Amino acid sequence: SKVTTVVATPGQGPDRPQEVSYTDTKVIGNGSFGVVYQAKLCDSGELVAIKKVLQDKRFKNRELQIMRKLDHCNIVRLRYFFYSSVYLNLVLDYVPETVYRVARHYSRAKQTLPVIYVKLYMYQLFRSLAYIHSFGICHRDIKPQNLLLDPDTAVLKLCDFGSAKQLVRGEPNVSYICSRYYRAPELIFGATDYTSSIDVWSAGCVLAELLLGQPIFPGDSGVDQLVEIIKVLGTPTREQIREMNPFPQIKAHPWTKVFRPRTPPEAIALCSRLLEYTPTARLTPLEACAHSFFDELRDPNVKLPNGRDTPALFNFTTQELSSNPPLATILIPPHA
Ligand SMILES: Nc1nccc(-c2cc3c([nH]2)[C@@H](CCF)CNC3=O)n1
Repeated sequence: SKVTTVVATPGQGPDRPQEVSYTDTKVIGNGSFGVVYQAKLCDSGELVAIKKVLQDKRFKNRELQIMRKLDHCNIVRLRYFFYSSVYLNLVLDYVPETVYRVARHYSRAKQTLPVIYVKLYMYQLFRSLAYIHSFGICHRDIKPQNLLLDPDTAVLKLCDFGSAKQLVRGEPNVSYICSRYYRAPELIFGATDYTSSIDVWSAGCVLAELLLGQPIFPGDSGVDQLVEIIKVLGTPTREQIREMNPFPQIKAHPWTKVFRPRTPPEAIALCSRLLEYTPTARLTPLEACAHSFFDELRDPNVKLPNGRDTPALFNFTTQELSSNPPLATILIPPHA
């Protein structure tokens, strides 16, 4: 079995390369960005994913620089990085599943994911967003494929920071980020002055899709997407439009009627508050963690269906809570 030994730089703390050996390298992904390999570290037998991307000669890699700053239980960990022949290689913790793959399994068994998992996956996503947003970092590509899962522990890790950017007021940013189905209306309308609330919309779309078993705003064009949105939210008022920034006439489909009939009311209430036209009316991620849909996760007796304890849910930091420190009394329950 072929070993690769490289001199790699730890992702966090002090810039101090060490020699790293790995084996059992195989391709696991292959989109636009480049390649993802899986490999096994010789020293520890730990499995890693290596995201290999072509490195611009001019610039510093933005994805890399954002990942070196991030340290959160619901975000994939940058273990090391190195250069090879010129390519940047991101050595990441290996995570075996994704929300996309798990959802599609229930979907084709004509079944929906049990709500305990909807609760767990969505809360952990909202945590990861609370954390990056506190740095003014917007992910800009929230979608089921980017939500990795460990099915055994029910841990969710956000990944793919290839579109992520710090958003600064008064700076314009490209409106062509983010994947179809998950794109906030302001993005569809071509705003360049959007905020981090675009992630919130994208998160509301994942929530709705886990509840429905299929995407809620599908469409091969902007127009078709907008019609699906209008069909649920009703036509946007002129003030709502000006708020998204840059003309069919439908009344709102009552959110209870959108979903199958045994759908928990707090689940629907949470969607209606994420999927708002006006970007400033959307819940923040921290507010979303504190919503009553997630109350069962705050129950001292909650367990995973495999009989394990829930994963880490309450270890908030001052950084993570900073958008609204008083939510801590809701978020960290008596027993935690
Ligand atoms: N299995 C596993 N484990 C850790 C990280 C990854 C991973 C990183 C990235 C991907 N997978 C895919 C996810 C989007 F489709 C592509 N881009 C990434 O950054 N995959």
